[PDB]
Amino acid sequence: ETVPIPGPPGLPLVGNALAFDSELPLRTFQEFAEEYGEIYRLTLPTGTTLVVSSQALVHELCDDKRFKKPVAAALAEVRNGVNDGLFTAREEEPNWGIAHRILMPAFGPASIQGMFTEMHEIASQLALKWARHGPDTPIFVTDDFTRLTLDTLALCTMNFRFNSYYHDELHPFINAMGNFLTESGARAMRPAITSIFHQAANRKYWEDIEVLRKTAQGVLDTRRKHPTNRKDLLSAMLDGVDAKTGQKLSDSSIIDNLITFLIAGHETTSGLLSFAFYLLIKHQDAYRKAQEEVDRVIGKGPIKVEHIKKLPYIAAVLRETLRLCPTIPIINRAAKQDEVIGGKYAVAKDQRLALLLAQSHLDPAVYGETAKQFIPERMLDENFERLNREYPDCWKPFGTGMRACIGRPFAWQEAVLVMAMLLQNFDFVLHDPYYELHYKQTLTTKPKDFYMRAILRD
Ligand code: HEM
Ligand SMILES: CCCCCCCCCCCC(=O)O
Repeated sequence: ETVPIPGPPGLPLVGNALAFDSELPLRTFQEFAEEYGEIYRLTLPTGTTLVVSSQALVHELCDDKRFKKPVAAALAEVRNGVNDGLFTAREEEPNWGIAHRILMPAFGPASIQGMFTEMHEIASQLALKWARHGPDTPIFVTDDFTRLTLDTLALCTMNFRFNSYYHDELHPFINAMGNFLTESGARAMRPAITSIFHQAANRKYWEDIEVLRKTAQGVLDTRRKHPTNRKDLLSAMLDGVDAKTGQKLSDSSIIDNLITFLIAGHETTSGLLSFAFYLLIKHQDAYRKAQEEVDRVIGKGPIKVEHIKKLPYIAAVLRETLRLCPTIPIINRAAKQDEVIGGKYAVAKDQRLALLLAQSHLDPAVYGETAKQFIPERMLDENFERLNREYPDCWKPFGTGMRACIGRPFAWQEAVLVMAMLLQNFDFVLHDPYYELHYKQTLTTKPKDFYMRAILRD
């Protein structure tokens, strides 16, 4: 049966670890995928990784009966900061289930619509900031979208205001987070032989984790000092009991999950919006269609919750953005038993399989010779539903199975509302007409050094 898996030749002691660009490891992953195809091997410090780049293999690996999220590589290091909180717990750790069952109802459609008013407030703060600063002020796109997503997440779920639009600098949490995530990846790639030369990076890693724990302590202290009668993520964490186990979250776990949601609940949405606005600006055809949609559906009147599902082109723009720019570009699967995939590839129990979504999402077999182009038309409901029927798991930016994104509907309502609001009131242009998209990677991806200007409409 089984064919040998190719891969870049390793070196003694280091395997292929030192091939990874410190600042943009995703590039290394995708260049190897271009060179060796749908599957290749890496020898890294945490074990032999297999890197799957094709929709055929990604779909098989999305079978929850045969595979599971292991929490390996970078995610395993992220446990240093958030332990067995919802994102970094292993499936056999009872705290995954306790947290899952207690927190799931906060993201039900009823609750998400309930948060629309507060999402709309934070979006308005951003709109007014840009309106008031006028058309000559360069906007640091990722900075203002991080402010929006952090403030939206914290207000709607924890009833906490960072008030990021009142402060020149981002809250210390944001830098601590970026370095904690980057260094978590770096640690998992660091070969035994070299590790001793990283003591400065190590002191800093634990200091940045302390900032995360302190910030979450601050959110929890605010709720204790100013109790509220509303139901939200944090009231669920404090009061919620799991029917199945009869348990509530420990304070240790409340801090773990608060950090988890502060990160997962804003970082990737700031990426989505930052990439989406780069792509709309660069693709004037799509810019016009998205503007034309907002004008016909919403016009100059208020954006209400009903409008979120009445903006199909904006939905398509976000879907297409997440296809080319999945802001978590790799998810991990591991086989529950020794296994064979594409009926020719030997795969060991618990062996780390990297689903390189940044490549699976360009599979020519699914998306054709236009795969690398930005075409929102591609991901309109009719064609999107067709691609999912004919090529299941062709598009997985929100992960897979019982370990898929709990926050998807929050992110979606936020991204659609913000994009509608901004296109309604503003036109957008590159600050540098010669800007070429570069990536900043903190495990997650965003545009780097992307500035634009906002001109109010008439
Ligand atoms: C555009 C925005 C977002 C993207 C692309 C995204 C993507 C993902 C992905 C891929 C996973 C799976 C990780 C894995 O398989 O290892 C995931 C899980 C998760 N996401 Fe999101 N996400 C987004 C927004 C959010 C938001 C807004 C929240 C919370 C309010 C959130 C909370 C989570 C949590 C808690 C998990 C862990 C769930 C579990 O495994 O039990 N994310 N997300
Ligand atoms: C708490 C939220 C953190 C999000 C994790 C994103 C990880 C993707 C990068 C994987 C790279 C690797 O481990 O080789």
